[PDB]
Amino acid sequence: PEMVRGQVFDVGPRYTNLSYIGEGAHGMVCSAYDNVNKVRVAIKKISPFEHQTYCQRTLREIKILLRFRHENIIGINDIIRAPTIEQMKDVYIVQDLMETDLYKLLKTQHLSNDHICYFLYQILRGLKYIHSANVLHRDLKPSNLLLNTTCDLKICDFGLARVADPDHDHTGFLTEYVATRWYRAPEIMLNSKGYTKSIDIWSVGCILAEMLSNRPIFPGKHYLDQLNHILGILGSPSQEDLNCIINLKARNYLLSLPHKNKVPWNRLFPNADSKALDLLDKMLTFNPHKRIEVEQALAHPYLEQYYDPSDEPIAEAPFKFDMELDDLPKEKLKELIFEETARFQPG
Repeated sequence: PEMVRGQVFDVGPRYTNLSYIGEGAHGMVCSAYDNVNKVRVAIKKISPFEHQTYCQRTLREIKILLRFRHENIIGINDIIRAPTIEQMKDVYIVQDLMETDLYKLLKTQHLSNDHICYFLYQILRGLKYIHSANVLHRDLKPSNLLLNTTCDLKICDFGLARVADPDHDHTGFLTEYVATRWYRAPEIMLNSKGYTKSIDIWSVGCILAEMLSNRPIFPGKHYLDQLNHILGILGSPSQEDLNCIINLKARNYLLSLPHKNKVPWNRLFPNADSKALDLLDKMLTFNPHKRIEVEQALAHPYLEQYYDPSDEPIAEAPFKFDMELDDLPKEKLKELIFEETARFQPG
């Protein structure tokens, strides 16, 4: 086995000339040369069986990544582990190398309107495929959007994904939520568990705002600050929107806030393409039932130079089941992960 600034990283014969890329807490990531395909690749090391939540989201992610096949979603080229479940300590995930991501790019680069259009298009083309599989990403954000040097875009990090379940969405006021605060739809904080497709659309809207200005549009510092950031720009909800909120705690909280006026988008983004602000508006709609869908966003005039429904594929095999992974002993998790990764074992 071989070293990379510390821990073991033995990725076996096939992958050589390692180079650290950063322990980004979803393992330790290194680049390497794939001697069968003769391209440099990316390798992510997982050690999940020492805590169960790490295991369930490793399992969910692998099953999703393996069933999905789409230009705008990162795939898995290979999975390296021990040949027996007794010996399986670490799991290595091999993917196409991607030189950067939109988070790193946004810190340093002004995006032209053409780049914003093209990035937005590829996010939605990939998200169309995801939703057609009845899957919600739930953690869309710039660092989860990888780019190569020709600005090809691929969605990654399905660790928080679930099968959609719009019928069992409702919950109380201020119920805890895992996904990154800045991209949470307003209804997460009010009445939603995030089991609805419109959760991802809000997130993409936030990414679009961030592409126009290089700064997060709603940088909430704590759970409830996130809601007050949204309301400060969108303004106080309408009575019609408030009447859709039946939980009294959520509704009376909104009712208690002083009246705020909308901030016009062309004030926030006086440089922006007006067609882009129109689609931003429909994406950042307070009411989840009025928020635009992924397919209508693709048909929006801002994307018409790219729109092509015959070149925007949908999944063959939808997940018709949420994976019943929460009530599983750690031994079942480990074995299901072993079994899911057998496809890459020699033999």
